[PDB]
Amino acid sequence: QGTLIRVTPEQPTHAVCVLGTLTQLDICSSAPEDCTSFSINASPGVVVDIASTWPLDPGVEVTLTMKVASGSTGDQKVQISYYPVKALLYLTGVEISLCADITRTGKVKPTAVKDQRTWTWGPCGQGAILLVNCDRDNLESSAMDCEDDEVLDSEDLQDMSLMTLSTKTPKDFFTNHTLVLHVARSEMDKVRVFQATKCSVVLGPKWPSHYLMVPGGKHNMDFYVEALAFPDTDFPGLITLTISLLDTSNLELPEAVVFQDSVVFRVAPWIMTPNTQPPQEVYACFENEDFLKSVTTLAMKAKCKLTIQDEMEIGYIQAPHKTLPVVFDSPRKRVMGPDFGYVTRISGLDSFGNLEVSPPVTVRGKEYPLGRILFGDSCYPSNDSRQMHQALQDFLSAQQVQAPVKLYSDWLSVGHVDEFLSFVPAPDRKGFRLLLASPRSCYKLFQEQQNEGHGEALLFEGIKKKKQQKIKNILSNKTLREHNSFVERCIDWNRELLKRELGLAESDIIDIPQLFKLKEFSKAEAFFPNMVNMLVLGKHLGIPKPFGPVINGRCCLEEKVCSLLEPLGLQCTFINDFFTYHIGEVHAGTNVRRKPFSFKWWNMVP
Amino acid sequence: QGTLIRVTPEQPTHAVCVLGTLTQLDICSSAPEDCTSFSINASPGVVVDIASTWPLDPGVEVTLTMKVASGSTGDQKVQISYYPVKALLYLTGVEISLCADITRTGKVKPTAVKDQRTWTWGPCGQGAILLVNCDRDNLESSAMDCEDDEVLDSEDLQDMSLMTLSTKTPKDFFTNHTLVLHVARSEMDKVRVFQATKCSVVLGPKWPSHYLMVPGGKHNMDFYVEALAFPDTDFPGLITLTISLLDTSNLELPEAVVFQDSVVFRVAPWIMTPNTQPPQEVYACFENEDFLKSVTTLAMKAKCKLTIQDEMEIGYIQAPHKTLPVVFDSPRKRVMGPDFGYVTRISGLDSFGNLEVSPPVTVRGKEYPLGRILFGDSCYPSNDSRQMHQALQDFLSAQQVQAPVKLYSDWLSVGHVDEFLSFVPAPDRKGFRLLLASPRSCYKLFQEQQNEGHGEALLFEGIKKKKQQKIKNILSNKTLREHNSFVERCIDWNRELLKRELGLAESDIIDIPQLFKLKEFSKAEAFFPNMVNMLVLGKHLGIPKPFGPVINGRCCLEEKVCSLLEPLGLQCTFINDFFTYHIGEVHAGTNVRRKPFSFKWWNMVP
Ligand SMILES: CCn1c(-c2nc3cc(C(=O)N4CCC[C@@H](N)C4)cc(OC)c3n2C)cc2cccnc21
Ligand SMILES: CCn1c(-c2nc3cc(C(=O)N4CCC[C@@H](N)C4)cc(OC)c3n2C)cc2cccnc21
Ligand SMILES: [Ca+2]
Ligand SMILES: [Ca+2]
Ligand SMILES: [Ca+2]
Ligand SMILES: [Ca+2]
Ligand SMILES: [Ca+2]
Ligand SMILES: [Ca+2]
Ligand SMILES: [Ca+2]
Ligand SMILES: [Ca+2]
Repeated sequence: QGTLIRVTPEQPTHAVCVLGTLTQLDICSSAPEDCTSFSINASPGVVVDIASTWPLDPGVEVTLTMKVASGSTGDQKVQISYYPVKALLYLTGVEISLCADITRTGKVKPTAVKDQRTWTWGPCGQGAILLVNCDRDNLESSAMDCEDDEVLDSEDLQDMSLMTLSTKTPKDFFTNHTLVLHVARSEMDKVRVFQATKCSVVLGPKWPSHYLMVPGGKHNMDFYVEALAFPDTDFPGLITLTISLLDTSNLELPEAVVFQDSVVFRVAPWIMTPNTQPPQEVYACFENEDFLKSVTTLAMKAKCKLTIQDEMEIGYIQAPHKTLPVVFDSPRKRVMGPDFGYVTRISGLDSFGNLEVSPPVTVRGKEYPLGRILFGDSCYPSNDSRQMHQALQDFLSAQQVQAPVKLYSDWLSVGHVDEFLSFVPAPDRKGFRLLLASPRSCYKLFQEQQNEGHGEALLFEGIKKKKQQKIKNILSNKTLREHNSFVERCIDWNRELLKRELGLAESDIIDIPQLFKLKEFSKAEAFFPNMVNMLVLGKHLGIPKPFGPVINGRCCLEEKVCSLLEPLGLQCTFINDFFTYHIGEVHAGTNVRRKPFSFKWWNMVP
Repeated sequence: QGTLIRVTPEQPTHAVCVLGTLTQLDICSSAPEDCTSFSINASPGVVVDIASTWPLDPGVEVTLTMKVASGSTGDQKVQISYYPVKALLYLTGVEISLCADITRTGKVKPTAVKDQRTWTWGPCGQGAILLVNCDRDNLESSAMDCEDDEVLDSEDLQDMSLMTLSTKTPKDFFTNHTLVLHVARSEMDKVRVFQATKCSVVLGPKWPSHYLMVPGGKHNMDFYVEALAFPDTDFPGLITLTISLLDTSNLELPEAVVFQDSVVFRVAPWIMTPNTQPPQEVYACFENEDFLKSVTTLAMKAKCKLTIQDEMEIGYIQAPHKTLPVVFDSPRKRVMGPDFGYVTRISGLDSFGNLEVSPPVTVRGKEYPLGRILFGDSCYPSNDSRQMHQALQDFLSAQQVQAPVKLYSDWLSVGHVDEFLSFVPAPDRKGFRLLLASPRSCYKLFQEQQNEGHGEALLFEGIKKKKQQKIKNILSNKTLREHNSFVERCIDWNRELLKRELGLAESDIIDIPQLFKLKEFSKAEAFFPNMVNMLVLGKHLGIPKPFGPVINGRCCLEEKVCSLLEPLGLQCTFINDFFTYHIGEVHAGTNVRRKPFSFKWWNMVP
C-alpha cells in the first residue's frame, strides 16, 4: 500500500498515483552534493505532510496525498528546489478499487481498512463468502453447473458471489497502462470467474490470468465468481483474486507493476442438520402400503411436505446472498436440480447411517452452535477391526464448523451409529434429550411385569412368521442375559464419551428399552425392531412398533416408551413396518430435509 | 476420564478402578421399586462424596475416590443397602499412567491436568516434541536411521523421544486383563515406537497396535519414539499414541474396554538460519587456489572452523533433549552422518539460491523470533512467467514457524533472490541491516567521479580477458541507463514489499552500488560481479571484488561499499575470484553452517 518516487533535477519525473495509497518522496538520493537545504511547493490537488526550509537530512519524511482522480495525464505538479536547481514531478491521480462482500451483509463493499486482505472468523472478522456451484438450475443441462465454462440461466447468478471493479482515471490514461486480473496457479482449479456485460470467462482452470478491457474515465465493471471444489485435505478453502496495474509505456521493455489489490474468498463448507431442527420435507420410496398411510398422517400432522435414503445425507451450504440444500452421497445417481446441491467424496462404516450430528451444545467453554458430527469407529485398530474411510473422515474435519467426534460402533453387526443413539426435541433445559438404547431398561420392565403376574405374556404376537417368546423364559435365559450385559457395557462406554465431548449431564439422557442378539463373529443385531432409531419430525415421533408382549390391552414396551417421551410433549406414532428385509440387509426407506441453522457458520471461531 | 458403575442386589458387582479417574455410582436403576431410601458404607480405602439417609432421587450424585492401588483383587468393598436388601460392590484400585515430556523441559512428566491430550503452542502450552530421525549415527549403515526397524547404536537414542508406562496393580490382576498400545492408522507411517529392555519394535508402519507384556505389581516400562516424516501438505505434524486397558474375563465374549490414556507428540519442523546468526562451520569445494587462501584467512579471523553448495540449504531441527543440523537439498547424493540430518521434497526457481531467510523481526504486532523465509516469484502467472514448484512452497509453509514471503525475482536471468538482497549484522537499532542492490547508488558515484575529473578511469582493469570501459562513455550510454532504470524499478517494488512484510523503515536499508545488463528474453545479469551477494561470517564480510575503475590508488566501488559497511563495524575483505564460469552457469562454491536460535520454536504462537 505504498510507493516511493525518486525525483532528479536533470530529468523530469512522471508518476502514477492510486487514490488510497500512501506516497513518499525521495529527494535526497539525487540531490546536488553542494546543496544543504530544500523546499517544496505543489498544486492545490496535491497535499504535502512533511515531518521554514528543511535541512535535507535523510531522516525527513515527505508524504504526499492527492484529493481526487486526475482529469488529464499529469495535471498535478510538484516542484522540488535545491539550495538553486529545481526538480519536477508530474503526477496523475487514478482510482483502482476492487470490491466484494467482505462485510458478509449481502451488499458489495470496497477495500474496510481492517480487513488487510486476510480472512478472519467471527462477528468482528472480515472476508467474502463463496459457494460451491454444485446444483443444477438449468433444467435442460444434465450435468453440474460448475462442470462447464458458461452461464446459461439468469437464475444461476444468485448462486455466484459478486465482485466489482470501479475505476476513475483520465481518458488517455489507458494507452500506455493496462489492468490484469489473476489468481494463484494452485487455486485456479477451484474457482471460475465471469465478466458481466451476457457473461464470459476471464479466470478459471488453465487460465490463471487475463487482460482487462476497460475505458478511461469513470467506469465500473461487474464480475461473478463461482467455486468448483469443497474444502478438503488438499484445499483449506481460501481463494485470493488479484488486480494489477501495469506500465507499458516502454515498447521494448517488459511490463512493470505499479499497483496491486486483492480480495479473499472463503469456500462455504457442508453443514449437517440435527433432528431438533424443523423438517422442510419428507422423502419416501411394492410393500408397506399401509405404512405409507401412517407416514402421510404424521407429515400432515406435523405440517410437513411429503414427496415420494440411508445411503445419503441431506445437508446445506449458505452465503449472505444464497442458501440451498446439498446432498452428500455415500460411496457405498445424483439428484441435481434447482437449489439442490450434490457432493461426493469400501467398508461398511462408510455408509451415512453411521453419520449423524448433535444439537447445538457448549462443551467446557468451547461453543458449538452448529452441533458436532458423530460417526463410529473401533476402539483400537486390529486385523479384525473396521473403520470409516480416512478420506471421508478428512472431509468432515475439513468442514471445520462441526467438530467430528469418533464413537465406538464396531461392536454392532451393521456398525452404524444411528442404531444405538438418537436425539429428540425437549421443552426444557438444553431443549433436547439424548436417546440411548438400554438393555437394563428393557430387562427391568420384563422383570417388573413378571412380578406383576403377567410373566406368561408371549412376544412376537400377531406376526405372520415369528416364534412366540414368554417373558418368564426370556428372563430365565442365561445366554441372552450375558450378551445384553456386554452390549450395555458398549453403550455405557459411548455414554461417557458423549457426556464428555458434548458436555452432557445424566439429566439430559433418556434410556430406551432395547436388547440385542449376538450373531456370527460376535456381532450384534437388534432382537426386536430398534426403537431408538426413528423418524423425528418435530414434536411428532415415528418410532418403529416393537411388537412387544401384550399386557392388559396395550404393548408394555410402547407404554414405557410413551411414559418417557410423552412428558416431553412428544406424540408417539408406532409404525407397523418401519424396516424391511432383503434377500440379508435390513433397511429403512425414510429420509428428511430440515431447515438450516439461523446461526451463520462464518460467525463461530473454530 | 470417567466410569459409571451400576450395582444390583440380585448379583454382586465387580469393578476395576484406575487411580486418577472420577467414578460415579448408579444405584437407582436397579433399586427395589418398593424402596424409597438408601444408605452406603464402604472400606477405609474407598472415599464417598455424595451430594442422614438419602431419598434415592435420580438427581443425587454418588462419587467414589480410592486412596491407593490394590494389593489384592477386590480388596476394597462397597455395601449399598436399600430401604431391607443389600447390594455389593468389589473394587480393585490400579495405576495406569502414560508419561512423556509434555512440559518441554527434557524430563518425563506424567499425565498435567491442563494438557487434556491437546497440543498447544506457546510458553503456557503443553505437548511433547518429536524429532524426525533423518540423520545417520551408525557409521556402518549407509541408509537413513528411520528407513529400517531397529536400533543399532546407543548414540541413536539421544535423537528419540522418551515415553514411560508406569503401572501399580495386584499380581493376579493381569490373568484376566490386558494392555495394548496403539496409534491411528493414518499416523502409523510417520512414527515408529521401540520398547526398551535391547530394543524391539512395537508400533510403526503396517503395525498400528500391539499387545503389551507387563507383570503385576509395581512395574514401569520405557518406550523410545521416532518420527519418519516432516510436516507437509498431507501431514500437519501431530502424532497421538494411546494405551488401552481391556477386560478379558469372558472367554467367549470379545475384549471390552475399561480405560484409555493418550499422549500427543508434535513433529519438529525444519528451520533456517539468517546471516545474523554466528557461523559454526564454513564449507568449500582446480581453480582459485589463491582464493582458498583469502577464504581461510577470513574464517581464521572470524574464529570459525573451515572444511573442504548453492543447491542446498543447511537448516536444523531441535527438541528439549537433542538439537542437530539438517540439510535441505534442492531437487535441481545425501550427506548423512552423526548429528547431520537430510530431507528432500523442475524450474530454475527451485534452486535454494532463491531461498533465504530474514533476521528476527516484529511486523505490526505479530512477532517473528525465528525470522521469515523469503523466496522469489513472478508478479502474476503468465505463459512466459516462472515460479517455485508448489510442492516446495507447501513444505515451507507447513513448517509454520517461519512465515514465507513471496518476492519478485522473475525479472532476473537466474531468478534467485540472493542476487539482489542480503542481510548483515548491525551494532544498533534492530541489530541488522538489509542490503539491496541499487543502480542509482552506482550511477551517482560514477557521475560524481566524472565531475571529480577522473572520468577517464577504465573499468575491467587488470583482467585477463575483458574490455576496458570508461566512466565517461558508460554514463553516456543511453541503452544501459534505461535498463538500469528498469531494474531499479523492480528492486524498488521488492523494497516496499520487504518494508511491509518485515516491518522495516528506510533507516534499516542500505543501498549497494550495482548495475545490470539485459540479456535475451529481456532477462537480467550483473554487469560486474554482484557485490550484494556475499559470504557473511559475523563481523567479517567476504564481498566479491568488483574490479571497478581505479581512482587514486584504490577502487572507488570498494571505497563506497566500505564507507557504508565500516561504520557498522564490518571488516571488508574483497575476493579475487568469488564466482566462476562453466562451459553457461555462474556459481559460487561457498556454504555456511550457523548456530541455531536460542529461542525455542515451540514457544511462538503462529
Ligand atoms: C424390523 C427388523 N427387525 C429387527 C431389526 N431392526 C433393526 C434396525 C436396525 C437399524 O437401526 N438400522 C438398520 C441398518 C441401517 C441403520 N442405519 C439403521 C438395524 C438392525 O440390525 C441390522 C435391525 N434389526 C435386526 C429386529 C427384529 C426382530 C423381529 C422382527 N424384525 C426385526
Ligand atoms: C564474476 C561473474 N561476473 C558477473 C556476475 N556475478 C554474478 C553473481 C550472480 C549471483 O549472485 N549468483 C549466481 C547464480 C546463483 C545465485 N545464487 C547467486 C549471478 C550472476 O548472473 C547470473 C552474476 N554475474 C553475471 C558479472 C561479471 C562481469 C565481469 C566478470 N565477471 C562477472
Ligand atoms: Ca456453468
Ligand atoms: Ca447454480
Ligand atoms: Ca440456485
Ligand atoms: Ca445418518
Ligand atoms: Ca533405525
Ligand atoms: Ca539418529
Ligand atoms: Ca544423533
Ligand atoms: Ca540461499
